[PDB]
Amino acid sequence: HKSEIAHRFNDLGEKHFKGLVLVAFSQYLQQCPFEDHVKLVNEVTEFAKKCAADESAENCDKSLHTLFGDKLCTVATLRATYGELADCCEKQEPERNECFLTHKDDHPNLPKLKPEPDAQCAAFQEDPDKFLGKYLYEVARRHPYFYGPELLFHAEEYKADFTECCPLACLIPKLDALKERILLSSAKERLKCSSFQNFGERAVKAWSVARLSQKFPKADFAEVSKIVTDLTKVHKECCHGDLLECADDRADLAKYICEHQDSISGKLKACCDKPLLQKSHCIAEVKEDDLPSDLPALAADFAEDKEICKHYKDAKDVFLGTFLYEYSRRHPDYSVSLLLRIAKTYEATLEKCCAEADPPACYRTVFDQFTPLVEEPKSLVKKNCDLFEEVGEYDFQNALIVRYTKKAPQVSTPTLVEIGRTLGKVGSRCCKLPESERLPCSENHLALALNRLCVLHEKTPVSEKITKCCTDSLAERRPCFSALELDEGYVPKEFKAETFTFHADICTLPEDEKQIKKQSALAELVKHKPKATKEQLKTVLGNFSAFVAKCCGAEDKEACFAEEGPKLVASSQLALA
Ligand SMILES: [Zn+2]
Ligand SMILES: [Zn+2]
Ligand SMILES: [Zn+2]
Ligand SMILES: [Zn+2]
Ligand SMILES: [Zn+2]
Ligand SMILES: [Zn+2]
Ligand SMILES: [Zn+2]
Ligand SMILES: [Zn+2]
Ligand SMILES: [Zn+2]
Ligand SMILES: [Zn+2]
Ligand SMILES: [Zn+2]
Repeated sequence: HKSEIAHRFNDLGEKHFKGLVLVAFSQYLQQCPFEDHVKLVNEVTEFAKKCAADESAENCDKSLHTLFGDKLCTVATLRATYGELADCCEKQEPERNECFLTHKDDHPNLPKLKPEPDAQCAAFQEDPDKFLGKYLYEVARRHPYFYGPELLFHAEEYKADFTECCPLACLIPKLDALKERILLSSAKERLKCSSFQNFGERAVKAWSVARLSQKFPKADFAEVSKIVTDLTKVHKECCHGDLLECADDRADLAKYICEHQDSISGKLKACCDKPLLQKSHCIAEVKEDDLPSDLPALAADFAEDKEICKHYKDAKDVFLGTFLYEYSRRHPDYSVSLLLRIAKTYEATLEKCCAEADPPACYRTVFDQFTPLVEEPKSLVKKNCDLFEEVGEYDFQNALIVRYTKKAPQVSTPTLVEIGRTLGKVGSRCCKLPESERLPCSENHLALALNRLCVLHEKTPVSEKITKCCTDSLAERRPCFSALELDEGYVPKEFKAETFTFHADICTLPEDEKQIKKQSALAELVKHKPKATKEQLKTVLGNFSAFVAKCCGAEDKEACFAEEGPKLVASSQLALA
């Protein structure tokens, strides 16, 4: 390609090209106002058009990283607003880009995007482009690793919502639903980027082999391998800020899947007769195909063949990749990480056994090594769903907050509350599902919440136990966290009465925000009395809840808090001994 920018502009079209460039700049530079970005986008886009007209024109042959980085490095008030990035701007490519990537903020702490129906409907109708641009901008800076094409898809849902409703109780629940999809989608992609960063491309491929084999059990190993190879490149590119290349390659992949859908899956038909953005999205979210009737017996190949040790030495990556493909397509009832743990156990067995005198007798029972690995997460999910269904989301979240605060009492209270609340919503999502889909739902979603915690820990490390669980092994991460008990080396956080002291401000809050305040106090209760049982803590929190409900129902709210509060604060400590 004579001009890469021209090529991507021609492939993607202007609207998508501008959208993706806006996303990319909003993620690299998270604090800049919407005007600093829009101007940069418009200027970049004008240059692309010029280059599309004449690819020999000066600067058109430069790399995307060079052009985009140079643009970012012109931004007004760079050192004051983006101290670390200004340092990156002294470098050449690709060092500069790598510097930009190293400095993306996963916890930027900006205001919650609260919907104002009247104000936004008014801004939408006067200038939709600006309004929809703003949505891309607001979400991108909040979620710096958000999948670029996915955000454009979600912007179009945002548009349909405002197009439908504006001509305001229509609008609020539509945006609530969309926000949950943004949260989930953001968490899924961040896991992919986190996997590249912390474990590498092999780990992302193995994860993808397992997942895609589950989704497309009809497809042969060549087809799955093909799709995994291409999908891994798409994510590598999107995770490293190469959003034009990422979008273009995602579009080509969707086309290939759809051209070969009879070979791949019967569920793709609904997806494949749609527009480019919608198509790629439906495929990424597609449900698992029905099991084929001709799935092969695996014992003969992987347990009983006499030349297995030779296979493992001569064509290791293919023998193991094939096993993972075969075992995964057969087990849609397993979580992805379980499948990965199974694959690692299979590999370790063929190392151990082949170094013995008589290997066949050794590796013959290899499938029986999987049994305890399957039973552990099955029991965990049964136990957590039993609790959820008994006590409901709020108390379930509370139990998880206690559980995780005991494991990592050095973690910040907002982080512990966030993660406990997220973990508890997994119950609501997964426990009601058909019984065979609970395990994959529960563990896969758990992987997302644990990765969020790990990502926050990269920025703000407080705990060696957390470091170990986050960095030792991607497949073993959930069981590593599950095996943590009360950190015995923790010295209890000192008592501050005011931490547990409530005031009449709580009464005006929305329900979820009242809960967060009480849940924060719950975390703090555990930090000061780490040996207190979950049953002690539930009772103490019950008493706090009753006290809040009483004084919020009072004629004089603050006199109630001022009278009743200090007694409850002192007595509650005696209950936690
Ligand atoms: Zn090229
Ligand atoms: Zn597009
Ligand atoms: Zn500026
Ligand atoms: Zn968000
Ligand atoms: Zn989505
Ligand atoms: Zn993807
Ligand atoms: Zn790149
Ligand atoms: Zn053989
Ligand atoms: Zn799910
Ligand atoms: Zn207060
Ligand atoms: Zn409440």
